[PDB]
Amino acid sequence: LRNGESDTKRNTQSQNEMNRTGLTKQYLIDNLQKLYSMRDTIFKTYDKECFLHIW
Amino acid sequence: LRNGESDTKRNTQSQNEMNRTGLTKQYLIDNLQKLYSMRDTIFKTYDKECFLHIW
Repeated sequence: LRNGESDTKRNTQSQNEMNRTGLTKQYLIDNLQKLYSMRDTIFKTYDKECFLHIW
Repeated sequence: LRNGESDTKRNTQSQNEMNRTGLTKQYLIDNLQKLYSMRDTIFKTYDKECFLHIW
């Protein structure tokens, strides 16, 4: 006559960490056309208000 | 004559936790044009409702 007994305890602890980055640049001609007058638009507001307008 | 018996009890308790964080930064040239009148229109409503409009 043979008897027995068993017992187990498995305990796992884990940690993860993921750092994903990216950078996508799209070149379109439509952006160059809109680029043209960004700087010039600054001084249209200066000229309209601050300066004289008759020769 | 051989007789056998066998028992087993398992009990697994698990816990997860997942924290995600993202920051997608988009550069559109259109959003730069809309920057212009953002501060100026603050003082166009001041002018119309508080100051004299005749010289």
